[PDB]
Amino acid sequence: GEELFTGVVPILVELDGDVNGHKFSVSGEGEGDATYGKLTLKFICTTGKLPVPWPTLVTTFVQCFSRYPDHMKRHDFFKSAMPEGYVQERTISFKDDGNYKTRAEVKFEGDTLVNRIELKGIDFKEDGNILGHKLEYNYNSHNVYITADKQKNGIKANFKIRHNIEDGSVQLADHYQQNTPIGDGPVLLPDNHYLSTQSKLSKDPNEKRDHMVLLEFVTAAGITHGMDELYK
Repeated sequence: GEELFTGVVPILVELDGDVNGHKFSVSGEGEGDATYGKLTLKFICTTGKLPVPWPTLVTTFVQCFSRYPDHMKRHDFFKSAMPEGYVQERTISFKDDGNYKTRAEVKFEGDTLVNRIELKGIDFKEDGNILGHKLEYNYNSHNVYITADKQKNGIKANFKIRHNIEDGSVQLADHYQQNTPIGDGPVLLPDNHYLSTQSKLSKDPNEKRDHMVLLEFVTAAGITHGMDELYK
């Protein structure tokens, strides 16, 4: 399970979306190195111009690449579900605007880790920050808290992403997330903890299609009192 992530793993991301009548598709490719919690991914809109801002799709576009420190090995649900994979479902509610409903399956196809996503967008304002592309092209860091879900054999998370807006304000995107294994093999159900994420957005100067370059680092954290005792 975890042994599938000891080296660099090629990643493929595929999303099909429909946001207020606008149908679109995105393909992403890169690689993950879970030993450093490092993701390098480049996304291309294969249907033309993206109808929503790129930053709003960052969370939707593979937490199995998070760095789980050795003392937290027993809490890494995402890798324990591999190679069969897990389903990741989200609702993302944008304050004073519409919402996304996403469903993804993340699993290995051979050596490639594949994230296949369906996105539906509803009730957006045609003049709002999303459909109006009024978000800044950047991304803040966040701590995502993970909890187990015994009765559904998986985990859940909820967190509020802060998106910077052109006019100086901040647009909150409230995420509710649920992950469940695809396989029937047992998986690690974690103790409460969090994932510390940082993301940098950039552009490829040679890319003519609408696109996003993403560099991301994720580390699991929060289980500390045991280690701290060693240094008293």
